Amino acid sequence: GMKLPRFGVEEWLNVHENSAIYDIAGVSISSLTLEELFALSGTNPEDFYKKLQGTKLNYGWIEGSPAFKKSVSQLYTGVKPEQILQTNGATGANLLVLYSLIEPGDHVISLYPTYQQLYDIPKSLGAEVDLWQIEEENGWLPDLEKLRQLIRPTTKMICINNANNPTGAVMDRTYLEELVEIASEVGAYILSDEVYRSFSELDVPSIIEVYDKGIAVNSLSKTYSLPGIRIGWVAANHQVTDILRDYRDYTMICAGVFDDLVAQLALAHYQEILERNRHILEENLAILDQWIEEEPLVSYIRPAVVSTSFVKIAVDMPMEDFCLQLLQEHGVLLVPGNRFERDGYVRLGFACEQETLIKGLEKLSQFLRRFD
Amino acid sequence: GMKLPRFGVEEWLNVHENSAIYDIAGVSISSLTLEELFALSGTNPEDFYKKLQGTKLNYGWIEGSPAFKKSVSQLYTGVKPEQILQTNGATGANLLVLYSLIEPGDHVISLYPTYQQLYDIPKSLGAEVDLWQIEEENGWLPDLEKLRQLIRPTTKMICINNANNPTGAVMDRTYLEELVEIASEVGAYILSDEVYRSFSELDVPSIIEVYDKGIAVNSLSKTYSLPGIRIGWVAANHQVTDILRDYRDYTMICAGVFDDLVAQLALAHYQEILERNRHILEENLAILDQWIEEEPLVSYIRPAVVSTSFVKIAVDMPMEDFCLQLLQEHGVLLVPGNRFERDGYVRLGFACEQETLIKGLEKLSQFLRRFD
Repeated sequence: GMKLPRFGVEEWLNVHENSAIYDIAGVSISSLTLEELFALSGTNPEDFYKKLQGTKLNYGWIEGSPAFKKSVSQLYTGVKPEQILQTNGATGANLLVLYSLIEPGDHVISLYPTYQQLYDIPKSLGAEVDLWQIEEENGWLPDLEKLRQLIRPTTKMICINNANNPTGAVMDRTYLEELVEIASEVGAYILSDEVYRSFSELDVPSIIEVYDKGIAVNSLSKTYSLPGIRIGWVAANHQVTDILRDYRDYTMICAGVFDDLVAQLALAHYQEILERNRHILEENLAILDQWIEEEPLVSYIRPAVVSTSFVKIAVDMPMEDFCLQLLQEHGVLLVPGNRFERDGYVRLGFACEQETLIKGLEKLSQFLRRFD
Repeated sequence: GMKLPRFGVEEWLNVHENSAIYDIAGVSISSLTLEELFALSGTNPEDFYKKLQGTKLNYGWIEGSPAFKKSVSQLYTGVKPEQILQTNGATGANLLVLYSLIEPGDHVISLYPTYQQLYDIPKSLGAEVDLWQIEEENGWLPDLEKLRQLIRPTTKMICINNANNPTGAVMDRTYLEELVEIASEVGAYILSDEVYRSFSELDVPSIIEVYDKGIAVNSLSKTYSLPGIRIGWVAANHQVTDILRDYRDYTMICAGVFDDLVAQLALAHYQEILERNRHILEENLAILDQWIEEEPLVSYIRPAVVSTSFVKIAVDMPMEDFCLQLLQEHGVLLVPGNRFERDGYVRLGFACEQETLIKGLEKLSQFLRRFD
């Protein structure tokens, strides 16, 4: 539509996901079953079902359970449970933040390309949105000097995605502190969608650990392998949290009763999930790295050990056509770079089943021999 | 905020719900537990858990399961499964419709007062919104002659809530057909939030059964006693459905895996849920009716056997103050009428536990003896 464009990755997936033989387009980490979650957590399934079975499926915990709020707060330094609001995924959290806070005429600066919510939602609300461009020559980070040129006395909000979708690149503490010093000149909020926790050795604090006006969005979908419960949160200062609480009936009311119950269990054993997911990330990333070095037509900036990557394909044809042809001919699904307004690249999600990765890559290399 | 006001009922409930001794403010029907749903459906709990336990909690059925789409389609005449999109509640469905379709400058007419999404979302998107005023003198229905005065050659959408929140009043087929004839003059969509299925004997078709450009929003929350799974849908023509599919990543991505599984089960036994809920509605409404006739300071237009009512209190004080005092002094929670811009009334949800209704009413009558 006019002030709200179709969601580009979504439209691509809607059309092509059912045609995929080897799906390396998703950017999550191999999802958990309840069975696997019980096993890694040491939970007795029968006790869980007994509790569930007798719970009224009313609106439940409007803002998330006390255990949810406490466990989430504990993932951060210096954040109280009262600063946590449960949402339907990081999706619902980004929407709740932007819809609640952004007014017509507000100036907003968004990392770009990045997750499409972060720039198109504010545009749709009448914001004036400037794009803060990532630079492949600088590790896919945008230029803080350019940010100083874009910011205005009245800038309301800067949106970032850390680590970023599609690149997997991360701003570390030193970078974030400089970003914060710039935002602090004008009292701008910084909304940081943090679904991609780096498993690298970099020091990567949450925005809210470096800035009082940092608004952290996160979820159990990408780092914790539970997209199917649709549980995320916003972490913000008391003032922001108090504003947001009065707008959740426009978008969600609340998240689900069972969904929150599973979230409580997952968060109570988050370190076990991280350990599972570290192995998948490191082993699959090593496979991707080896392949990238072996294949002369592809190269990339290695992601900060998160489940998204953005691979540069040295072939002179639009990537949408390249990916359509690869799909038709070999059944391999990628997301082409033009869907992020950076053609010449494809988004490759590698933290899927290792077998599917290997075959996908093998078949991609087969396709690439057609262009030498 | 400026183009998006706080959600009025929400703010009231956020502040006061924890102070309630006798909560007669919710407008749902006594929620089900999974145990009760298994019992009324004749399901073996162990089979359900076995299926659930081994299901990957990935993104699952993006648009809802095939069983969900088919069972929902079957609630209507002349609607195919492909016309159904699952959402996170009716909340998510209303938002998805408005956010997808409404453009800045669009003219939209909304029933008023009604569910706040239906008029404030379009305003927030830059629509010009006219209010089509319900008339207590005419059974809380708005005047079709006035609609003919408000409509314009380019009117994009008319929003209704059938039955309406807070009044419980319903437009029957004869009324709807006349509404449709007016909308058809200009090709306006009619969005109808239909969470409140009347249990009356009136002929009340869905908007989509009387109009090709009718967009039906519904859910399992109000009629089917399952708010805690957060499952709703939109039913629309093929063209509208195709538009909406490309905007769900702004708001939800999808609803939950377990949530859809429970929805499949509930819809497969919807008639059993209706039978349960008919008894609760009729028995509690008879209690409310008797009380209204016995209490000389209260009167109302009896709702069309749905779980919301709007009671006129013949006391000369703002209802927000009246309800605050009733809450402080007797612990009875209502929603005051000023939260719907009709002071002099309170919204009373009567399809709660019958015991809580009776005590709430008893205590309300105690409070009312202070004003004779």
